[PDB]
Amino acid sequence: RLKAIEDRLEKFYIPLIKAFSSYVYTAQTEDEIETIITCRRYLAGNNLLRVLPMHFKFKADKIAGSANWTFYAKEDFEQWKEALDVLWEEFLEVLKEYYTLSGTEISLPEKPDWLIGYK
Ligand SMILES: [Ca+2]
Repeated sequence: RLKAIEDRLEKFYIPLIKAFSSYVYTAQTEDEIETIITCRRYLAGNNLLRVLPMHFKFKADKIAGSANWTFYAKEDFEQWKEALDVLWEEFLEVLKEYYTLSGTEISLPEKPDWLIGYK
């Protein structure tokens, strides 16, 4: 099943990676992240589920036109930094698995800067 693995990439890994690394942001983004980390946990690997926070909306905001997520508590910033790094490692493995299965050539993307801060 190429489809099963494509759904993990398209419905979980890619949107969550983009939410924390691409400049795209809407009035729906915090709720979309909440949805990914609750409703779409069934698409995550067990390693990531160990560290992925359950809650996000009330822990951070984008302020002043910045692309950065501003965390209010250092501890939440640290939890998210750790989880994003795990998310990225899982993502690259799921990409490798997709290409192993599809038989096509690997173009592994470079890791982005996480758009997160607290200080
Ligand atoms: Ca918020």
